[PDB]
Amino acid sequence: GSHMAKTVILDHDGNKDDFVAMILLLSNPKKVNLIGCICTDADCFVENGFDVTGKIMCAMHRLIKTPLFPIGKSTATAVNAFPTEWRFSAKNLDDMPFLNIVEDVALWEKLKPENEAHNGQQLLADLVMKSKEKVTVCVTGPLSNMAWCIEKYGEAFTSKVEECVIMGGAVDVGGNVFLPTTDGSAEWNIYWDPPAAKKVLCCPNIRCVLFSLDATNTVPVRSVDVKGFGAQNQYLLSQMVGTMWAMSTAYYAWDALTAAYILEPTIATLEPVALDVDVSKGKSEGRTPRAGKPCVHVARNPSKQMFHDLVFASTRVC
Amino acid sequence: GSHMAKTVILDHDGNKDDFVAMILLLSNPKKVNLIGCICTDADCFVENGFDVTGKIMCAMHRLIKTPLFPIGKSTATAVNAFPTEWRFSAKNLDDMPFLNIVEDVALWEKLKPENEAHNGQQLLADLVMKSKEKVTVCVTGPLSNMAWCIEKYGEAFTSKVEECVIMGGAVDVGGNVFLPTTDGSAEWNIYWDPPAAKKVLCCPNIRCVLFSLDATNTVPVRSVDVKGFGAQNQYLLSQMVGTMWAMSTHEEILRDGDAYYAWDALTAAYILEPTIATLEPVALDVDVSKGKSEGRTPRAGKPCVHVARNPSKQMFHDLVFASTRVC
Ligand SMILES: OC[C@@H]1[C@@H](O)[C@@H](O)CN1Cc1csc2c(O)ncnc12
Ligand SMILES: OC[C@@H]1[C@@H](O)[C@@H](O)CN1Cc1csc2c(O)ncnc12
Ligand SMILES: [Ca+2]
Ligand SMILES: [Ca+2]
Ligand code: NI
Ligand code: NI
Ligand code: NI
Ligand code: NI
Ligand code: NI
Ligand code: NI
Ligand code: NI
Ligand code: NI
Ligand code: NI
Ligand code: NI
Ligand code: NI
Repeated sequence: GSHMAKTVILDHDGNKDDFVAMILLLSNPKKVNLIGCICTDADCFVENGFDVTGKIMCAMHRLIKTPLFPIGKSTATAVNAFPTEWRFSAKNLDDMPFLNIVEDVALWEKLKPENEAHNGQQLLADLVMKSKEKVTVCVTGPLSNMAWCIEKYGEAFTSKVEECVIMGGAVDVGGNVFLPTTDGSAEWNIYWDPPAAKKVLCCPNIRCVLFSLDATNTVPVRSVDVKGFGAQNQYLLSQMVGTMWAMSTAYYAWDALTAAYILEPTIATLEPVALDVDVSKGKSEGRTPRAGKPCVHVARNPSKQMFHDLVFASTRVC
Repeated sequence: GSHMAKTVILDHDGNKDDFVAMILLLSNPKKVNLIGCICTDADCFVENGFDVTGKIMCAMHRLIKTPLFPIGKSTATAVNAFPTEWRFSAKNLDDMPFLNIVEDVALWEKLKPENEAHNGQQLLADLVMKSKEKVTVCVTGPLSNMAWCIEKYGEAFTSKVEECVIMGGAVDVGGNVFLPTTDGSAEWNIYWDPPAAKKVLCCPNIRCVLFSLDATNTVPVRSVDVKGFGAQNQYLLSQMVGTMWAMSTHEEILRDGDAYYAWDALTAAYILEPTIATLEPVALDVDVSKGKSEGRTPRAGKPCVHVARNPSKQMFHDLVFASTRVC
């Protein structure tokens, strides 16, 4: 009732917050058994996302003996691509000193070829279907990999999912996709691939917990807080997350909060809502307005203090 | 004949490379006695640049007992302001973990108020004029502070300057100021204040060594190199420079060959190793017009500056990595 770690897969798109989320999960083996990561060419260049995912894995394995796990690059392609400016952040992280410690680089170069052979969508399907226990899939990128799995395998996949904890959408607040051709109502992870979002969010065979902008707007990354990691600079994870956050000091802790829920389910209350995902090519493309028969459990009023305490504790692990 | 240290002041504008330059100088006390820093509100927000300068000073002082020194915010104002996107980098650095170690933050808070009372221009004039030995001023921001000192004090100031080693200009290559109102021939530190550059660069009373884009184009900040700092991650100065560089390695790809270069770091490296580049005497005709060529430093004649040529990539590399193993 404690002593059994949730079995988890992180399905992410390699920006700074995706990696803070990965650190939260992987640094808490008591609560989380991370059996796999998928990386999608969305808010990153996938090769950089792949390398950074690899090196973080290796670093934690060295320091706290968390298991190694398979990592796969998804071949999903954008309906609507992220701005290039944003996508470079995983390149920067790849070059960071904390991600080039010689032992980690040596292990990753050894492990990289086997992982290079994986297809990400197929890996997500295989990890979930072979798992002994039901799996919690943490989706911090677009929903394309989940959608592919559901379409290809149906019940054989969805029956093995405990729940899907998703960062995406904006229900009662504005979105964050501000383009000449959009109205500002949509959120980027949905907008990257709306039909995939529509297939997963309102899939009747799966429990979705949704961290939409409604909740994530509540946890901006701010200097006053980020400065706190200096007191912890001896810990590699504090160097990692302090730097990720300092490069960002808004930028919100979007994906990190989503992973925090898996660690502490009381962090937010949940509201069942039926959503009508806009898959049109109009200016409201990607919107997730209230539709009815509930699609998702929307996170509400996340605890800033609980979040804060969890991030700072986790970054003292090593 | 080789065993002495040069007295140096760093006059900078607080972007990432300005701080690598500062680390190079301050980490080499055998070669350099850093007696002061000036920070200008150019390629940074000055309050951030001030704080980062402070915390780097304190960190070195803790680790290797380099002296503390006065720091002053210049009140110089732009003729042409820097893009805001670029000026945030010192805010990011101010929030980094390697610049919030509790002992360093405590010392800086104690030292800040005395330093806050300085005027940057006046401090530059005072440090140079009181110094026992002639001073090398390393200028890695705009030339506004040097210009002010020359104009206010003349030879009382300039007679005390050993030489002025400057990052700025583009002589035989294109510039880096790309605006709807400019032609691309100008470099940003000149462009920020062209009359100040014209006053200092062709001041007949001072030796200027110029690291213009000609030389700096040769040292782009590249992933394959920056990854090297990981082998040195136990050293705080490797964390610092590795991060500053790793925040910068994407620009070459994003901007189609227009890299983030080690501009100011190479300029400081010259002070540490004068053989890193050869020098060519050139007369320059600084364009102070309001046309699209504003800030250009074309060849004019009676030499203004000694322009750095063909810097040694390997020497630079070896100097950066050794300096970052100091602590
Ligand atoms: O919409 C939030 C999702 C989260 O999964 C983050 O990884 C960023 N991602 C896209 C995104 C929206 S604004 C924004 C930004 O400003 N910079 C980088 N990425 C983003
Ligand atoms: O012209 C080079 C001088 C050097 O002193 C650097 O500090 C940046 N600075 C301005 C500058 C030019 S391009 C560029 C850039 O791309 N990012 C930030 N700063 C700059
Ligand atoms: Ca993401
Ligand atoms: Ca500068
Ligand atoms: Ni138990
Ligand atoms: Ni092992
Ligand atoms: Ni495999
Ligand atoms: Ni459109
Ligand atoms: Ni705290
Ligand atoms: Ni000597
Ligand atoms: Ni002391
Ligand atoms: Ni004073
Ligand atoms: Ni603004
Ligand atoms: Ni190699
Ligand atoms: Ni391009």
